[PDB]
Amino acid sequence: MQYSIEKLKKEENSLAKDYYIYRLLEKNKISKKDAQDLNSHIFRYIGKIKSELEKIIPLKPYINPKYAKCYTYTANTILDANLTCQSVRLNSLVFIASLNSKDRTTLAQTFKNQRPDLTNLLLAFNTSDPMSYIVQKEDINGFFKLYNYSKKYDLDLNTSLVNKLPNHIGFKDFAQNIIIKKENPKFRHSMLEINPENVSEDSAFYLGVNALTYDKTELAYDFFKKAAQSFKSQSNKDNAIFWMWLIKNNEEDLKTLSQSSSLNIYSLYAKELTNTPFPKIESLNPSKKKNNFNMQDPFAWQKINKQIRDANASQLDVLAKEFDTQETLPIYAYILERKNNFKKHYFIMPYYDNIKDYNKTRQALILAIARQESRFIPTAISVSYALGMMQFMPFLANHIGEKELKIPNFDQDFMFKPEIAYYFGNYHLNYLESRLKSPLFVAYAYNGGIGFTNRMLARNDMFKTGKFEPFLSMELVPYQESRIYGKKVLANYIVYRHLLNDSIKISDIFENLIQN
Repeated sequence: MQYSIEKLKKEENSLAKDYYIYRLLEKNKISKKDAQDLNSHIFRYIGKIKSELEKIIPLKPYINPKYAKCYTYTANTILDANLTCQSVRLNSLVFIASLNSKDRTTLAQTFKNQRPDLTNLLLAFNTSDPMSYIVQKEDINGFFKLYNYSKKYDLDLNTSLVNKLPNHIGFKDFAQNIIIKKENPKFRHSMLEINPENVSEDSAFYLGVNALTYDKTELAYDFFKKAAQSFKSQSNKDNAIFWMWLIKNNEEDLKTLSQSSSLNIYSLYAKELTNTPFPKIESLNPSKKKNNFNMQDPFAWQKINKQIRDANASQLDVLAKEFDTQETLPIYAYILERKNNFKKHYFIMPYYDNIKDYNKTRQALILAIARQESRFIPTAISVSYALGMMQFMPFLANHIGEKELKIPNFDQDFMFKPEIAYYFGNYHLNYLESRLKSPLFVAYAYNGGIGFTNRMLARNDMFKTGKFEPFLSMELVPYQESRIYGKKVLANYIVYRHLLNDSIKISDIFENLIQN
């Protein structure tokens, strides 16, 4: 089922509409005339749809009309520009780097009183190490502009300076990136002297991980304790309390972790170590078979999803009743997760007939991936236009569909069919498992590609033997999305194996992650 550009313009803006516009663009079906008023019909003007539309209508914009004259100057003529223009152009460190040193000295004096931040950057670029100059002034704003300009700068930072960095909004991403990428070792070592009083939440957590890489277990405990006290989400608290336990072995930490309302790998592990029963998994079994909603219509999902997200307690009860059917089970569960304020545990098994002939271990992995990828919504579409319950990108879907399986009249929109999604998911999971074995490693590869997973596993500091392994390595996966994805899919997999009466102990999974 195609949609022409006319039909699409009559639909509301969404990721579904973006997807169908992108399909027209890749097939060269959008003329220069169709493309004129098209920016206002795109929900997320980023990535592939933007670069494709810009081959048709290339946009020169956007400079602010107030500062238009300021962008006519260059490095050779900046001293002819008025003071407002000079200051605007000095926002760019590349521009500052391009200036000659006589003109940097001149501008530095011009700006000493009213903007000493500019003065420090100007004079810093007259040296062979701008980072060293900015560090000596303890100019915190300048430090972050330099780091964003270039990641190669690396230098030891003293106690006074590192303790000022956390007050800047850049700090969290700065600390995480250098820690998980294992870059800027002098910055990393310096961050051992940040007082836990001065950090919180994610920044405290990563400063704890950093302390562990230098075997500073006492500093690590203090950071993780601060993370546990300050974290918003119960899931992140648990992650931090686990580390508190692993380092200092206090049984009250483990007990607290075993009694957590969040179902995650850390609370599940704590329950297993204390002989606490497996948590209660809700049971959704609607008597009503079907209703008038079309689960194969991606536009209807975008519409109903926005209703659900932007609704009061009263409207969620009406929606709950309407979608309490077998045909709409994934929507029901979606509504109930928001109706109960994320307190209860929903692990549905929809369109089960398509997977009941696989072994129960494979069933659980399929279900665990699907739960995380789409919450079982058949027409789910990601921002990169991954499609259906198992979130296949068009390239992979066409390779499997057209070349490998030779399906007649295959179109990528077949990924919206549960039968096809599960089938292809099984096929692709088969390929990943034969090479990787652990369901955790499969999950990393399913999300980030087998390329990066093999690169990570080929390193001699990842998933090898050690005091805190494999738990330390799970915190050092070099992409945030993949670190998180793996933890969640692993918990899902444990739960689904339990519901299917093929339980496995999570301690066995953790033992199999250590490469021998």
